[PDB]
Amino acid sequence: GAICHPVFCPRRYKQIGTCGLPGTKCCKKP
Repeated sequence: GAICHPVFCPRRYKQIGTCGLPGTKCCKKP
């Protein structure tokens, strides 16, 4: 697993447990 609970393409990482929508407009490096 690369993110907590992704639904699109969040740039954030599992190592901090983002568990949300940190930047739907970004989509850069999921």
